[PDB]
Amino acid sequence: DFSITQFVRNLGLEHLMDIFEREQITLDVLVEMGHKELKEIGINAYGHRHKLIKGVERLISGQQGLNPYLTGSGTILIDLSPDDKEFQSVEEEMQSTVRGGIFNRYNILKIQKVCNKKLWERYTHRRKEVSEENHNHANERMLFHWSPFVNAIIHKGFDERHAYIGGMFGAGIYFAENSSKSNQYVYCPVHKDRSCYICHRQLLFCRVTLGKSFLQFSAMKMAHSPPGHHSVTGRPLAEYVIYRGEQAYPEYLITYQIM
Amino acid sequence: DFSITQFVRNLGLEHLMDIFEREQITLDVLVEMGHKELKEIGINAYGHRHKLIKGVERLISGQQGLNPYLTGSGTILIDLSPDDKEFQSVEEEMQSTVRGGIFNRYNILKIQKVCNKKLWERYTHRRKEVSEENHNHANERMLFHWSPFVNAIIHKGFDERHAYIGGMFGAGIYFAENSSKSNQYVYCPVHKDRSCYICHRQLLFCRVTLGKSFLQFSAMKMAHSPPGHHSVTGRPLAEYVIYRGEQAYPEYLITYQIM
Amino acid sequence: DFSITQFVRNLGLEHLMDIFEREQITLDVLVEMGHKELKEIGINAYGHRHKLIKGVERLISGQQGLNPYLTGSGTILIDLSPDDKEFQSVEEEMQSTVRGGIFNRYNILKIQKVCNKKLWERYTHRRKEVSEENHNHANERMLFHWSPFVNAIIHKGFDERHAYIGGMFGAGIYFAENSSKSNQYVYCPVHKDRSCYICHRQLLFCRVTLGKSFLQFSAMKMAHSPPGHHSVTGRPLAEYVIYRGEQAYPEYLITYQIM
Amino acid sequence: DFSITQFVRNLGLEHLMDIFEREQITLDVLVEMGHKELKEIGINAYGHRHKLIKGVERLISGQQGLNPYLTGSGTILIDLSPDDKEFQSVEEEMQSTVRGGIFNRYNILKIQKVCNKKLWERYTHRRKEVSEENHNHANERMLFHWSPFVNAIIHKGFDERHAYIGGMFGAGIYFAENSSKSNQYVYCPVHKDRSCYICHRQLLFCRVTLGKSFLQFSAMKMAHSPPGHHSVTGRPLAEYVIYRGEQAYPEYLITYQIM
Amino acid sequence: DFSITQFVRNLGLEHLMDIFEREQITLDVLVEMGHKELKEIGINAYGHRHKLIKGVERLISGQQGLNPYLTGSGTILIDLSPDDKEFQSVEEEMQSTVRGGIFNRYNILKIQKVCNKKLWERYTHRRKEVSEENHNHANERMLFHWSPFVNAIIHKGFDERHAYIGGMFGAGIYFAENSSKSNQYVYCPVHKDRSCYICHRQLLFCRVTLGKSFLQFSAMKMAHSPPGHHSVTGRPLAEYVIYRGEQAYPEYLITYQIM
Amino acid sequence: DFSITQFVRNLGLEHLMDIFEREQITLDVLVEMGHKELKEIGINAYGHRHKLIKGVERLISGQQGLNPYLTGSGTILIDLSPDDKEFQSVEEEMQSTVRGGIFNRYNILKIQKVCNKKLWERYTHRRKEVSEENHNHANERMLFHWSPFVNAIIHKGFDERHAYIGGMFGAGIYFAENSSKSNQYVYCPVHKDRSCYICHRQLLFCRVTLGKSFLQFSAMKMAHSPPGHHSVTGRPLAEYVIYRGEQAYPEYLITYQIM
Amino acid sequence: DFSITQFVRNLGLEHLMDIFEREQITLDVLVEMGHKELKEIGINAYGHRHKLIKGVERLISGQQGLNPYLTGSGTILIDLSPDDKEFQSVEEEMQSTVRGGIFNRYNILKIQKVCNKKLWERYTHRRKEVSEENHNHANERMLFHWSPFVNAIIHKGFDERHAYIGGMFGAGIYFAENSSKSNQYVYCPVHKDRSCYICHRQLLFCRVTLGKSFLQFSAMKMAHSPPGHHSVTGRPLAEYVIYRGEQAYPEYLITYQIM
Ligand SMILES: [Zn+2]
Ligand SMILES: [Zn+2]
Ligand SMILES: [Zn+2]
Ligand SMILES: [Zn+2]
Ligand SMILES: [Zn+2]
Ligand SMILES: [Zn+2]
Ligand SMILES: [Zn+2]
Repeated sequence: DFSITQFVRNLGLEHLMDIFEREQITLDVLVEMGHKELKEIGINAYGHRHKLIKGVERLISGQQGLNPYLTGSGTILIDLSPDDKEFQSVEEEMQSTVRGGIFNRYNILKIQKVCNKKLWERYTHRRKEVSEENHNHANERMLFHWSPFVNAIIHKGFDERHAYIGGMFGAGIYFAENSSKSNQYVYCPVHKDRSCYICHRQLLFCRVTLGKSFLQFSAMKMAHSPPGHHSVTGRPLAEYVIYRGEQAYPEYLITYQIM
Repeated sequence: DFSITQFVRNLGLEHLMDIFEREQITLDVLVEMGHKELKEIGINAYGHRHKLIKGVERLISGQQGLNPYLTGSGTILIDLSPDDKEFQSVEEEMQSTVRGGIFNRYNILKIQKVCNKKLWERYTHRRKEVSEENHNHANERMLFHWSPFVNAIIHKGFDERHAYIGGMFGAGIYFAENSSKSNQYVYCPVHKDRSCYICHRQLLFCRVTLGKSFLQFSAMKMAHSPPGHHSVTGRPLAEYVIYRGEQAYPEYLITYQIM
Repeated sequence: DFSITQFVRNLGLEHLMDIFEREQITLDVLVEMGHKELKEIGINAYGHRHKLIKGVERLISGQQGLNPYLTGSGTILIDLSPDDKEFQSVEEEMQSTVRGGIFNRYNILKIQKVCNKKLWERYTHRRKEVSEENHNHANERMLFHWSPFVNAIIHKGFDERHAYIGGMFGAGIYFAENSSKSNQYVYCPVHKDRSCYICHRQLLFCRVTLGKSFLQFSAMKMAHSPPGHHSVTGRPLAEYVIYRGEQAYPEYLITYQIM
Repeated sequence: DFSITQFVRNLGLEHLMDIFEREQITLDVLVEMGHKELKEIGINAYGHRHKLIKGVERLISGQQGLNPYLTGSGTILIDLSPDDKEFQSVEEEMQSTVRGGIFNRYNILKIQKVCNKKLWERYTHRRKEVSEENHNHANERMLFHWSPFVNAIIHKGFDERHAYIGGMFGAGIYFAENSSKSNQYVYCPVHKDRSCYICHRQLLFCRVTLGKSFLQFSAMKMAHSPPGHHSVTGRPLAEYVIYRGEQAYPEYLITYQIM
Repeated sequence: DFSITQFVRNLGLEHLMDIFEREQITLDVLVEMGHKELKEIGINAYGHRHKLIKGVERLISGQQGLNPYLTGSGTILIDLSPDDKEFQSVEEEMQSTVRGGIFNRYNILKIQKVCNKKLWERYTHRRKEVSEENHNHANERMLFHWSPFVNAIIHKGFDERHAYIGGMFGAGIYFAENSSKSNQYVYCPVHKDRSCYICHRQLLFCRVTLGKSFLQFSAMKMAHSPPGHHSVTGRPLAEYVIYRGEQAYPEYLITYQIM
Repeated sequence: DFSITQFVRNLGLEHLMDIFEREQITLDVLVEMGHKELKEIGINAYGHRHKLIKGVERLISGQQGLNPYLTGSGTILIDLSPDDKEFQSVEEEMQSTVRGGIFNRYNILKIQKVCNKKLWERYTHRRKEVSEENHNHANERMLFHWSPFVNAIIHKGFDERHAYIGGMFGAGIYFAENSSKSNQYVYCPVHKDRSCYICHRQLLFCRVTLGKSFLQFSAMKMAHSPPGHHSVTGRPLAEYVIYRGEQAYPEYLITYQIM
Repeated sequence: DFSITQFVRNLGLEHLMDIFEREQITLDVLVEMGHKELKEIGINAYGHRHKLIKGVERLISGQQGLNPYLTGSGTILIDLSPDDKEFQSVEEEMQSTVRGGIFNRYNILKIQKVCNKKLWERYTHRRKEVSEENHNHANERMLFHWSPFVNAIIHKGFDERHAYIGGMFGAGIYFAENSSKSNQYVYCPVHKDRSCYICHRQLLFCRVTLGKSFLQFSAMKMAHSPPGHHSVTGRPLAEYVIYRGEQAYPEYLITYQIM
């Protein structure tokens, strides 16, 4: 990194750059190193470590409005083995909750676990808000979901700006307690069959914060939630609608086939 | 205490007993003091602090099977002001969820928040177990409850040994989503009137972990949950049954009158 | 309070209750007192202060999921004197920005400054999110606003669930750069005159975070912001629309008359 | 004040309002009172003082971006007696520096000392900047000045936006070392006599930071100071020009007549 | 350093010079070292640490007019990865704002982030001034900028002394909302072609405080801002002019080619 | 020290001398230690600390006429780096202000900053006197100076007893606005050439308080300043004369060669 | 102490003896402690502190004729470093004032400063008396002195009962303006040589109050000072005589050798 070269040159310690080069220390690494970490890599003199730590302070906290802290954020898909207890529980939900296609079961090919730090922080913050409003009860449920935007949810999170405008209950994000109600939404690319039996179809088994849900029995077209409520529970097979993207987390990614 | 007198006498430091007497240091206090806390109260010599700390170690860790660490645990009822948002949320649930007596609403007198450390630890541990079993979803809901043992639940927690043996779905602990379904269970002490409009009734608004619930539509006399399931959801107004005492937490205590 | 009585009784220190009574120490106060504050009120024994602090820890942190910390949050309206520089600046904006009624100026009666803590925290958190998305630029402006919910905005903040459904650019919150464009939205209660010259009108001069705005030149019915954008800028006098309530803060409350 | 009424009502201490009313405590006064100041006015319970201090903190520091701290800023003109040493020194400068009218001396009526906190802070900050640039030397001199904006300078300070556009050395602020060079700029209101011997003329004896001055000998039209320099020194009787308003302070206000 | 040798010799502690030599303690380091920092490097005797701390006090605070505290001030250019969200946002602005050359897009080679402590401090101080004047509104926008003095801005900040005297709205610093409006100002060094497709052009994406802007529609030649205003917004593609260098901060440095 | 042994022996606390020996506490150190500083070094008993503090009081204040407080006074020369802004400013003055030898520029070897506490106190006290006399204007300027006594000014300050008795304007201390006028006064030690191009000639860049200066155009032989005036400004290249040593401070020490 | 045990036992507060024992509080310490000091050491009850303070009052003030207040009085010799300014001044006097042995200079070994409180109080009281007599002029000088009683003067002050009865001007105390006249009075112990060049001779450089001195030119045998005069000045090298011991103070103690 050339950032650390300029930093060290500005401090006047450009004779430490051989050490910083051989230890592959970058600025984003040097920010989080104290006296112990700096002495481990061979900065023995106290004066040099004092200078480096003060210079890091007068960059991180001295330019807070600049936010110079530009520090590996991404999604990690942790595949589950078919003999794992979590795999069996998710499969049990996926199958037993069946109630489109002419199927009676599914062929679970793989189940993966979505792990994103930033989306988890967003979800937990909104969960805390909803909890504080709803007498310390988030009313959290695990529901299925399909939308054309699946490869993008597991990377950028749910987005209400990509809403399902043409829906029964308005421009929200639609979750189904039954896996059938969610794979009815799918679509076929290659084989023109609607009920294709060789289709590699993907489903999300998300983690939804409902809070105070508005029990609705007819159809409406809400753009946002009704006042005082955080979600919509519509029975025209119940289906749940949220209007804030940060209020659901993509928990699992299920790949399966009609069978 | 006379315990600290024996302890200090055994260590041979019986000249520190004026310090320990004026600072009201007891054994259950001395156990949790290090070098810093012991120097704050005026044990300046390093040898004395070393002796005290070693003697505490050779009592807490040296007799781990004795469990000599006998250290105040109790319920603290925190009254919620009627202008607080949590009070209004619980009241909204209490009222709007109605669907015995010839009433249409309630006269909420006071809502208190139950705070017990030990019961919370039990509940959270069982919640972790149920979560691990149920693919990391506790399936936690807030449901009402009435029982003859109300002043005992808020002090010792729910007990399945005090089960509703003569119940529709067996010997469990019965929770209702509707407040009316729960105050139908009450009983009048002073008046003979069943619908006493001046009765001080108490209701629990608990926090119940259901896990994988068994959807049951008829009556049965289960002693424990059906295999593979953590609770029973019976719709003969839905009513929920748990067969483990540690799987619910008494959250709020509502005192009210029929109105 | 009776909560502190139970707490102190559980610790076994019920002889400190005269101190806690004459100094009007409650639980919400006792939570934030350390050794120093506890000795200031006359708890001289180290054992007693240790016991109180440990008992507070084993209630605040030991039951963190309970959130037992129930601690005066509300709106404080700070009247600005007409000789103040801020009053003159807001008045200059209000007047010079005019471009309904047959008026040319206003009769500014009073300008107040809305001061809420919780709403400010919400606004600043959303500002941080929008800034991180928009290359560290919130794109913040103050714009005028009128809505039937004015005495409710200054107390509970902007709410998109109270959206202007029948608006030009959809169900958002409409802000106008011109004071006239916003006082055209008003409505007379007592007089039948639309242009009542003796009407006490209220106008909000709010602080709005636009982020990356969508320049739209026609009318559409956005339920939420267009993908990738945080607001809508409409020029059918430009008018700005946000679709998230936490993305504006009610800054000033202006009371005026047509003149 | 009503702001303090709302504040105290929010804290729940509205029974202290009689104390706050008889002692005329406002919010801008309550902000700067600690435990001892609050006990001096009769708030004896520690809990109440703790509540007030925490509430003030959660308003001053908890809304720092709001800047709710709206706290007697103005100019105080302190008249100097003619027998004072400072009056004599300023008079000696005024007279001896003569070198329009056909006069030889002045009739000094009164000399006043301008005292403003805000303008002094501005001037000292710019002085620090100029000193740091110019090897810790501000190069500060006391020079005379006349402008149509004299009753405005002593209240709002010097302003380069009110520049002398039609000047010899550009759009700056022109100061002269000789008093005659500065009273040549005056204008006659009542009498038509340009050399009116009964005119109540006002002159400023300011305090100017010249920094690194650009020695010029011909006329030019600098919009701003030349690069690397903080002022212009022109000798076409030398006259000094500054292009920053915050780089001079109105020190004395001299009223006199031609004589 | 030889300064610390004289300092320690004057205090009479010249036997500590081997410690100060092996730890590379210089005066600028010793100034910021207290009791714990001085005991870390092995100054165990209390008398010596007392002497050193007192001598540093009687040098830093005892000669405040000298400002002897001469203490890594410089610019650090932090290169952004093309896959970072901030890079994509700045590139989106750069491209989408196009409306010289015969181009339709740009070829962004690299984007760097300018980080200077002193320039940030200046910018934030002037931002606070402008905010206090303009009813707590800096009116901050990010605009593009090209000037012959680009390699000097990122190191010394904007300077109105290097103004654009030959400009349409006077001698100010010209910023453009559109990137094309700002690269129309460029100039070709090596090729005679003005529209060279192989030229490395640098553009600044600055952070400009506008405050209260004077909407002007014709041309004029202000040297400084119109009275009561902090900037000029001139629409003859709108262009913005500031007359104070401290009122914009170079946020990004964009290197690109025409494509 | 042996003074502290006598002091502690007189107090009767000679059992604390091992502590005072290991911590190298001397009398000049013990004078400045209170209760907390005495407890930090292990004087735990209140009686002993009380005795020590009272004995120190009855030694410093009880013998004020003796002035027994004999406490690191000396000059600290702080070298300036050639890339520093202050170095460049002093160099710019030194070069640009030239107008003996046949040279045109100087070769600046090194610039040092003179830091003496006592001389600064003397200079600032006389500055305050001169300011009070001259209507709160010290009329401070930085001018060059050469004298045979250069290594003595930086250590003992300017002295009018070492006056230039054979001067044009009398027995004063002659400062020059131009560096050439000041280096004409030098003298050659090694080489016989008076214009030796390899001589390390030293110069002072002082900080003089001129106050109210007497403009003289001819020669005179003043022993002291003319009545009512604090200095003499002579133009027979203007040269400034002060007749009081404490009215200038040696700010920098410039070492250079003719080039 | 045992006095404090009796005192506290008489007050009836013998349960405070552990505090008074661990804090090493003695009677001479307890006399000077008020409410603040008594609370700092852990006497929290107001009754106990009131009793202690009243008992101390009824012992110090209630028995004033007893003078029970028997409270570190002694001489503290402070050695001066040979590089100190005061050392150099005293040495300059010591050497330059020469005008027995055949020497020309001295070899100053060490100079010490005598610091006694009681002797200083005596000397200053007599100085004030003599000042009041002699129109507010003590006529104080610093003169040399040798007497067989030097180690006794520095501890008990000058004494006219040890008068030089065999003197030229009577039974007074003889001081000399020249060090030579004072070291002619010496005597050799180890070597038989009166002019022993390796003899450690001690001389006093006192601080004598002469008041109104009687100029004498012949010898006489005054037992006391002549009427109306406070001292005798004799020029038979002038020598000064005082007849009251409290009218001089032994300031420095000079140890030297003939050289
Ligand atoms: Zn297919
Ligand atoms: Zn009843
Ligand atoms: Zn009306
Ligand atoms: Zn007139
Ligand atoms: Zn090219
Ligand atoms: Zn030479
Ligand atoms: Zn001998």
